[PDB]
Amino acid sequence: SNAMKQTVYTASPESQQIHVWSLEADGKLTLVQVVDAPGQVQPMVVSPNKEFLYVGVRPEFRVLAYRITPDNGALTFAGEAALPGSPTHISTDRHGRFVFSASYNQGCVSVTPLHDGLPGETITVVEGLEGCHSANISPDNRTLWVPALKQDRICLFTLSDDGFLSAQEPAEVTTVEGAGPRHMVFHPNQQYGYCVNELNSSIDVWELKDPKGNIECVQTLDMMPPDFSGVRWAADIHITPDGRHLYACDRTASIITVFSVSEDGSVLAVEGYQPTETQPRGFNLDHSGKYLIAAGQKSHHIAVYDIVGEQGLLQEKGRYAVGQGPMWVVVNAH
Ligand SMILES: [Cl-]
Ligand SMILES: [Cl-]
Repeated sequence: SNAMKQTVYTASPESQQIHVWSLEADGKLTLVQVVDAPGQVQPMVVSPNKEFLYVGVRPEFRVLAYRITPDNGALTFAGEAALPGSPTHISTDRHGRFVFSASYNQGCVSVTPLHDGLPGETITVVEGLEGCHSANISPDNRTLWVPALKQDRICLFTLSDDGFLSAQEPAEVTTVEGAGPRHMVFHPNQQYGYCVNELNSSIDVWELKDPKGNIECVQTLDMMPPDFSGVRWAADIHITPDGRHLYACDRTASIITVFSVSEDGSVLAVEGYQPTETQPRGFNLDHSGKYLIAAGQKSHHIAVYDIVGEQGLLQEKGRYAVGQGPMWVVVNAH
């Protein structure tokens, strides 16, 4: 048993709801709360100190702060701040002092300061990042990695102590033409990053510091079955905290591709394909890495899977109704 007590948060923008579930060590979910958001909530992130759930809402572009009740993970609206564009992805720095928002439509990444955990007036906005789709702080907290999907690049910005962003040298790393870099995760060992490319459903493995001190792409892998000929539409990517397994999903095929991760994190290998909730845009892993929770944007349900064996293949355990068009999942241990 993972001996953990956890909460699962899901975003259902088409019904303007956030669902809160208690997740027991045995994988069973129980509904804790349903929140009516003041608009369509899409991205969500738990603060590093676990006091808040920060979420992105439209059409009144904002990051909303919901205070988390420690015992059961329930939410209470606590504050908000305006954003310069519709939030596509939300995250924080390693120390929970800033919220980063990537806006696809406004092609920008912005920084929101936190004061006693509450979001304040935007302190900077970096525009000109067409298709800006995520902002991902490096393991060492110095560099914000920002996929610009329509520019086939991941922009690299130094984050100052005061929350400002400015281009590094080099200012970016590039993907193959038309790949459409979207979401990424870093290996727990802090040495590699993994980016899922939407438009060609591929995963790029990025070495963060090679012997010359440079960032290099050291592997590119197709996440689709060899017999796939449809429209590639990849979405999310997550790695288990034990570093053994990596998962990515495609919205057209409605699959989660299962990858093994070499011991040093430098090599991925496809282990299998798991049919999942229809049109999976968002999923996540629990804090133990024993469970994967996937949302179906066209199923209106989440599915809980056991992660099993040395390959990390998935075995469905349960299925739960959420709101309409669920597309974001996060899990908090407490
Ligand atoms: Cl630099
Ligand atoms: Cl250094």
